[PDB]
Parts: sequence; C-alpha cells; structure tokens
Amino acid sequence: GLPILYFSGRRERLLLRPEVLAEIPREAFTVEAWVKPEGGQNNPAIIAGVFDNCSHTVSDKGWALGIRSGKDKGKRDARFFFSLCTDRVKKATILISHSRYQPGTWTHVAATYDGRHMALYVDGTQVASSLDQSGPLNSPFMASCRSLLLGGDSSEDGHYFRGHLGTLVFWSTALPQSHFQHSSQHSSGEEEATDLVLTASFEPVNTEWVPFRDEKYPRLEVLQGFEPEPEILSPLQPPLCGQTVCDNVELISQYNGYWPLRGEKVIRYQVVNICDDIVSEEQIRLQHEALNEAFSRYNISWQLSVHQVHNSTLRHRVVLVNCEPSKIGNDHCDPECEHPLTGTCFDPDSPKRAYMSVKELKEALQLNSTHFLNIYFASSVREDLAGAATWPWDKDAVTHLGGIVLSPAYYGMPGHTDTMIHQVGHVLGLYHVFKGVSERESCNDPCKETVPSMETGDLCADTAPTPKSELCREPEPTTRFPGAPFTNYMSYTDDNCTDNFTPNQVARMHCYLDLVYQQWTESRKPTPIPIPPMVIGQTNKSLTIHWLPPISGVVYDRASGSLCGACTEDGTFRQYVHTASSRRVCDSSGYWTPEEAVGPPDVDQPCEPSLQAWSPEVHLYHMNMTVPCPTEGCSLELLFQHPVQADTLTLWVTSFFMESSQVLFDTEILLENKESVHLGPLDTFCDIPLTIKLHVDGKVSGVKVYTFDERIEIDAALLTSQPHSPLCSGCRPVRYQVLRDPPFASGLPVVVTHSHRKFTDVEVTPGQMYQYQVLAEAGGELGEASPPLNHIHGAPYCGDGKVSERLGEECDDGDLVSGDGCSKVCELEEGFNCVGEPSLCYM
Ligand SMILES: *[C@@H]1O[C@H](CO)[C@@H](O[C@@H]2O[C@H](CO)[C@@H](O)[C@H](O)[C@H]2NC(C)=O)[C@H](O)[C@H]1NC(C)=O
Ligand SMILES: *[C@@H]1O[C@H](CO)[C@@H](O)[C@H](O)[C@H]1NC(C)=O
Ligand SMILES: [Ca+2]
Ligand SMILES: [Ca+2]
Ligand SMILES: [Zn+2]
Repeated sequence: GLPILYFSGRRERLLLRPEVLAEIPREAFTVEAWVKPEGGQNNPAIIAGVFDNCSHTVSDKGWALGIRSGKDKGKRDARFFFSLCTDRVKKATILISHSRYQPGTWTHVAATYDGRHMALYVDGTQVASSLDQSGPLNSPFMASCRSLLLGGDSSEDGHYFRGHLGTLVFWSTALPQSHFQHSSQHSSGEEEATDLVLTASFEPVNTEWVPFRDEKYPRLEVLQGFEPEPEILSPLQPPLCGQTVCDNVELISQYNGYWPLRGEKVIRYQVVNICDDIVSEEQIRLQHEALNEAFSRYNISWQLSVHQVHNSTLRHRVVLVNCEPSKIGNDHCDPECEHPLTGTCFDPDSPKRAYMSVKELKEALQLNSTHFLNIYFASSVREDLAGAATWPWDKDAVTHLGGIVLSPAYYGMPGHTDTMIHQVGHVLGLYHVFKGVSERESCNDPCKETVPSMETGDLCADTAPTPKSELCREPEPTTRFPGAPFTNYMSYTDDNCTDNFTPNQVARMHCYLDLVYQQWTESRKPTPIPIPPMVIGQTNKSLTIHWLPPISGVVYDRASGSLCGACTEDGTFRQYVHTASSRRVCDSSGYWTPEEAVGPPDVDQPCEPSLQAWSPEVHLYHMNMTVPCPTEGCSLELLFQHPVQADTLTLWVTSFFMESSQVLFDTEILLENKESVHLGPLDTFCDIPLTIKLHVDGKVSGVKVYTFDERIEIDAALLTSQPHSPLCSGCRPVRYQVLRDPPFASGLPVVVTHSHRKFTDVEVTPGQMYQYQVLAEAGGELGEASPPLNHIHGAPYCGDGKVSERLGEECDDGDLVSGDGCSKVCELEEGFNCVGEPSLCYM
C-alpha cells in the first residue's frame, strides 16, 4: 500500500523536522509529486513549498508548487503552477501549465531548477519552462531560515491544498526531462544516490513531519492493493458545437461506415389515448402506419402501445405546452398562455380548474418512460407550434418528464402524419436542417454551416445549409443555398414533399438509440463498442489491444427495474440528485426551481448565467425588490434517492458573483438516522465541478449547501458510493469476447472477463494481418461486434514510442492520451515540439 496525505483545507499544514533533513537544496533542486487535486481549490493553492522561516511577514521568497488561477479570470481556468522567487529577482516568476487540471486524476507534477533553466512538467510532459530566475536561491548564511511545507503556504492567508498527495521526492539537481516519463523506472540509481535529498514516506507522519502552527495532521490514507493504471485513452469528448459522444467526428464516422452499427432496431413508444370514454383509434392506427413506413427503410420499426387514461378530470382540462398555471399575472403578454381559458374556473390554485400544463400532466401520469417513448397530446394555443420533443442530452430523456407532445388535430389525420416524424427525429438527436443559418446567434457562431460539415449546423454533412423556409424549392439568396434539403423530414416544409432522412441523420438516429434509448428497443443485446480496439503495446510474440466500453456506458447486465445502469465496473454507485428544496420563497414561475438542480448537469455553457440551474435570487419581474439572502443564508437541500456510504460528492456550481471565497458559506452533509456534518466554507470555480471526499461514519442521503451569494447556481450534484456497494451486489458485470481474423485456438472467441479493457494475444506471428473485433456480451445475449482493427504484427502504430514518417506520426509520445504534448493521433499540438524517439513534448 502507498500512504497518502489527504489535505481537506481544514487547517492541515505540515513542516519538515530539522533533524530529518540536514540542509535544503539552495542552488539546484527537483521536486516531484503525485498530486490528486479536487475541484474548487483556493486560487493560489500550494501542494508543497520551501518558504522563509525567520521572516514573519509575507514570504513569497523561495518556491511554491501547486495550483494557480489567472488573475484576469479568477473564478475559472485553474492550472498547475510553480512560482520561484530568488533573492535576486524582485518579482516571483511563475510557470503556469497549459491545461486546467483534471480533478480526481492522479497527476505527476514535477518542477526542476538548476541555475537558470526552471521547468515545470505535468505527467512527464514539460508544460512550461523559463530562464527568468538565475543564481542560487539564497545565501547559505540564512539557509537555516528556509523550511519545507506540504499542502500550505507560509502566509497567514492559508493557501490550503484540497486533495491527495501520494508521494514527494526531492533532488538537489534538475533531473533530465526523460526521468519524469520514467519516474517509476529510475528506481534509486546509484549515480544519483547522493542527489536524492528527500523521499517522503507519509506512513508515519509524526516521525518525519510536524504540524505547522497547531494545525491538525492531514488525513492519512492507505491504498488497499495496487490501484488501476491511469487510463491510456482520453474520453471522446463532444465537439464544440456538439452535445454528446455521438456528436464526435470519430464515432459518427464509425457509425456512418460500419453498417452493423446501424442494425435493425425496434423502438417502443406509448400513446396516451385522448377520447371520450379527440384522438380516436383511427388516428392512432394511421399515425403508427405512417411512422413505420417513414422509419422502416432505416432499419427502425416501431411497436404500438396505447395507454388509455380513464381520468375524466384530466380528460376535460385543456393541456397547454409551456403554459404553467403560475405564469398568469406577470405584467407581460405570454404567447403560450393566450388561451380563452387562461384570460369557467380560471383560478390556478383550484383543484377543478379547466386548464393545465403539459408538465403537470406528465407529473400526474408518471408513465413508464424507462422502456417506452411516451406520446402526449397537448393542444397548444399557437397554430404553427404543432408540438415538442425532448432532446437525448436533456436530463429527462428517459424519465417520466420525457417524450413527445403532439396536437391531437395533427396526429394521424391524413396530410399531417409527418409532424410526428419530425418530432421523433428531434427525439433521436436530430437538429433542424436550417441549424447554423437560421438558428444561429451571431456571425461568429462556430456552428454556422457555410459548407457541408460534421461539426457545424445540424452536425450532418449530407444536409446542405438552408434558411428556415416553408417553400418546397431552393430558397432565394438572403450567401447562396444550392441543393437545399427541403425534402428532409427535419425541415419546416409541408408534409407533401418532406420524405427522407439522409444517411448521416440515420447514423445519428442509431447512435442516439444505442447511447441513451437502449431500453426502449426490444433487443436484450448490449449496445455496440463505439470505436475499434487499438494496439497499445507490441512485442515479437504478443500484442495488447485496448477497447472502449459499450457506447451506452452500461457495464452490467441491464435488467429492467434494476440499478445496474448506474453501477461502475468495480461496484461503485453514481447517482444524481433525486429531490430538491429551498427555504427561500419558492418562485412559482417555474424558472430556477429546485428541480433545475436535479438529474444530470444541464448547463451547456458552464460559469455563465443560465436557466437550467437552481438559483435563489433571480426574480424577473421584481427589479426594485432585490431580495437578498437571509441571515441563515440561502440553502439548497439536495436529496439522493438511495442512501450509500458515500465515496465522493460533486457540486456543479456553474455560476456565482461574490468575489469572496465564501460563495459556499457551508456544505452540510446529511446522513441517515444520524446528525449532519458541516464541512465549513469551501472554494469553488465556476467552470469546474467542486468535489469533496466524504469522510463520514454513516450513510449519506443528502447535502444541504448554504450560500451567502445571491446569484450562485447549482446546476446539478452527484454522489459516488463506496466501491463494491451492495446496491450492485446482485448485478452481473459485462464480459467481453474477442475475435481475430484467423480463428483462435479451437476457433472460439477469447473471453476477457476483466474490467480494465485490455487483452493480450500470444498466438500472433510477426508479419501477419489480424482483424480484432470485440463484443460486450452480457447474460448470454451476445452483443454486436465492434468495427474491425486491422493490424500487421510488427508494423508501427501510434503510441509505440517510435516516430514514423511512413504513417504520418509526429510526436509518438508512447501513450494514446491527448493533451500530453501530442494528440492520440500522434500529431503535434499547438506550441509543442516533441523531439526524440520517446517523444518529449515541450512549450
Ligand atoms: C440497415 O440494416 C441492414 C441489415 O438488415 C443493412 O444491410 C447491409 O447493407 C450493407 C451496405 O450498407 C451491405 O454491404 C450488406 O451486405 C447488407 N446486409 C444485409 C444482411 O442486408 C443496411 O446497410 C442498413 N442500412 C441502414 C441505412 O441502416
Ligand atoms: C418499464 O417497463 C418494463 C417492461 O415490463 C418494466 O419491467 C419496468 O418495471 C417498467 N418501469 C418501471 C419503472 O417499473
Ligand atoms: Ca440542471
Ligand atoms: Ca508509431
Ligand atoms: Zn422541430
């Protein structure tokens, strides 16, 4: 086990005992540490640093390694930093990393300084270097006035570090860059024995370290067994204009190319019958036939399920889309509520009112939205607003609040069956063909579709850019629009000529059916592995192939009604907020309601004002009455459905205005059948999710965030349970099956039952071609095969430590992790200059 020092920001500052170390390096040094930071640390947080001891005033002299945030930004863009200030140069010189740190990821942060060349490395890649400082750090005469601290700063401001510190190593000379990539391989070399000044152990803390100024000892943790190696493949983050992993160019291309990834899917959709004991049976039958005819050519058929609601109470009320009962009486003209019945019982607070909102109908019905696509019938006042649909990337895609709302008069009637097809396409992740030219904000909008592209507009190349036009002809020049797709189902053109979905849109329809709506289909086969396996290691006798998990992300045998969907491969249990509340006046307008802090995060642009996050202060129609937070502070009580021994808690605070560090005045973790534990004020960044490791002796069932800030916005919150939580005890992990171009021994696929997604093959002969395919089988129902990895044994490949101009590689850093100087496609990034066969990128 590796001892670890967790600093919680709760007054834990260590100091080096004088007896342990004879003298701190003065001329040259090399400080390296495995630091696992957590979201929302102090602005100039220090993980370690040598500071003046004799001087009692502010002591920026010496050096400090940690995390710093840009002054011009302050609230966001926090990057690893290393600030050194010798007695010669008046101003401290700060090396700042190139990327904002990743909380929860073990990062090997190192920094060397020998004479003048001071360099800062992250995970072995030199992310900064400078020569501003020169000469020895300080005169030896006052060398006794320099002392080393961990997770703190000498100043009284208390620059506390929040996160884990695994190991700390201190040399007296700047080690070569190649050491850091091979820090675990340079195991106490004989030649550098005299240079190894310090090697912190941390198992006994009292033996080597003493708390600074009565502050408590930082918590001591021990790793039970060897931890999994750091992930070698970076996640497929969505593009700038995308919103999901199915908007990525690589996965989209794989779905367009590999036709098994567009197989026969049979969706299930539910229809809430609306007819006197409005929507008759003929409407349902005709609409179902039209839907099947318009969607079966794309290997998507639909099964009809009609849910008859014999509640006359809901039968009589007019259901209005987006017209909440509380909107009436706001001194403004609301287009959604210009109904005769909204201005015989028009009182919103009456149990027998004749008008209702579709949200209320959804909440009252609470239909099974986990296995069905529910269709609702709300009569919208607007004649042009036929209906609405829920995005896959919205928090309510599969919950009872999701589905399609369609006007009864436009459902199943001849000449109007294509509106439901449009809305269903909206459900399955399809934007409007006029996205980027009609639905564009400004001329600088990246999503603007000037040329057929997979990253702008509706994220489809086949769909040419066209303005929103009702004519079934190429629009007039407003930029020209040749070959406008007025025949596409996702255009505002009438039924008579919108007929087809382009292959790109069909690939999208299938990608989002596998990703989010897997449960809707009747297939028990787990979703398909999105990207083909890639080779991460090769020898003269063995080949190692790594593969991503199923696109849906479910790594367990998904049984209907079970919790296996949210269980990680090691038994962890991740769950978002299930309920919310606020002791401030619960605004009835429906905006910034506690339900906005429920489910997965929704804020598209973090750290800017948004309508998808809870917020106390924001009142639209009361400008003079700027209600401030009470003395007790505005509170948000997020309740999680299932109590579990919490491992971690994450708050998505995506906005705030108070420049003080006390935006979160307190964070009271609520246990079950026990008292609540207060965690005191915590710092947070608007762009990063604040993270807290829960050291609590009980089952956490909620969190009560107290805030003195009026404009703070909590977009969502997540609770991660202890590994091997019981909630997933009955769940069965998903195994994997691998097939090769030649049949394996006996010809059967190899069964990889592990959870780190790696397979080693020893039956490979040099010079032969092999085709690797992977299935994530579960429960005996074998899934779909992955796209084929074609590799000739011995051939060069990315992430093999050898640059090859033959294959177009530039920086083959030896790993498939992007951002570490070179991309996973073995391509030089901006500002990086990777040199040497084991490429060592640098700014
Ligand atoms: C729809 O699914 C069918 C399978 O039922 C796919 O069919 C194959 O099509 C490819 C070309 O795309 C051919 O090379 C194969 O020989 C076909 N096989 C069979 C069994 O038909 C079809 O490609 C899919 N198309 C879409 C748009 O989803
Ligand atoms: C959704 O329908 C399936 C199919 O029978 C059922 O097993 C499941 O329990 C339903 N959802 C809920 C939340 O009950
Ligand atoms: Ca939200
Ligand atoms: Ca290579
Ligand atoms: Zn639309």
